[PDB]
Amino acid sequence: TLNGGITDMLVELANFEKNVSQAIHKYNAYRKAASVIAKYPHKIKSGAEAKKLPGVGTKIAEKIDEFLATGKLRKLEKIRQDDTSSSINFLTRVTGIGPSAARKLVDEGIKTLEDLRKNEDKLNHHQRIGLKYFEDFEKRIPREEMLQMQDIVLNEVKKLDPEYIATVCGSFRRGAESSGDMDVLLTHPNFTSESSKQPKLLHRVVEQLQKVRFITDTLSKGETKFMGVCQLPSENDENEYPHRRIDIRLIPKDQYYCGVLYFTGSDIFNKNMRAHALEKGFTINEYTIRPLGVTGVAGEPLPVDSEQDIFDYIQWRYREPKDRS
DNA sequence: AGGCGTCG
DNA sequence: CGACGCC
Ligand SMILES: Cc1cn([C@H]2C[C@H](O)[C@@H](COP(=O)(O)OP(=O)(O)CP(=O)(O)O)O2)c(=O)[nH]c1=O
Ligand SMILES: [Cr+3]
Repeated sequence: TLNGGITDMLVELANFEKNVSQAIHKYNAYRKAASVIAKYPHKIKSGAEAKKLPGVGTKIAEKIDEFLATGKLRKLEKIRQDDTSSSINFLTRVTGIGPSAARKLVDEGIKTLEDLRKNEDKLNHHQRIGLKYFEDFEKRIPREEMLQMQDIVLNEVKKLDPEYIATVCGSFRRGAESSGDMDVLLTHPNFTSESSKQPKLLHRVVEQLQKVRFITDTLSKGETKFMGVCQLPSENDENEYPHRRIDIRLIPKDQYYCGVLYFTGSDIFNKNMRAHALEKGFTINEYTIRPLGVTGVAGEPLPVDSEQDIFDYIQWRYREPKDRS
């Protein structure tokens, strides 16, 4: 990295403006600038040089100026010392606990994991499971464990019904050496635009994975989406593998491509691509890609027979899953 | 960007 | 329903 310290600084300032202050704009800004700066070809030597960059104005230039001057930033240093801040920020690491919740738990004297482990009566189910697996939900999933996971999901999926098409998208499809959470797309001939929404098509799969005791817990659970916890079998006389996070989405059969596009790419990549959609008078959704009208309102979706087709609609160059970050 | 599912 | 927290 060339300006690592300034990007690192601005991002730390970003989390703080979200998790602690909940000033979305002051978080988006430190975010926008951090990227505009990671791109910048030369080493930044001053605040004004950097202010010429779009996405960085006077309050960010000032902090850059102080960071170059002194090898640090006071505001960052104080923030790191403030107990209520490091507390609030840390509770966010628990899945289920976001900005507001972390704040109340801190406001009420709950700050640590153990404190939380002594006050489960305040957490909801999701926050509780998160608290239950705070250490395991941290560890990254190697590329091989994801394969073994995919093996169990894929196998059992057909065992129930052969007409099921499962695709472990997310970071895995992109070719990552490790993964945060196993994202699996699912589709079936009974689910279509013309259908009337089948809640059993996903439930059937979950109960089957639960029966085999792969999916242990259940965070979210609905018709299309399922957020939960899964786990690989403990081969006799070996330490059981960590409990991972697993999302399962049920995309209509005739809208599959919108599904894999969305579920694969990248959060940021989707942000950029979907933004470019409106740029071309289109609206990319994970079910359909319908063009924005001659004034705003989007009409009927444009048929798609490949991710490729989607990239073509927005006059954009196709990005093979691996270059979506 | 854009949406699903939960809590009260 | 709106806010949340998440993907
Ligand atoms: C986090 C996030 C994700 N996605 C999309 C792109 C993601 O690949 C997919 C689900 O995200 P997730 O499985 O949490 O991340 P991953 O990209 O699969 C990276 P990791 O392996 O850390 O989960 O939906 C979004 O559209 N918006 C978001 O805010
Ligand atoms: Cr993932």
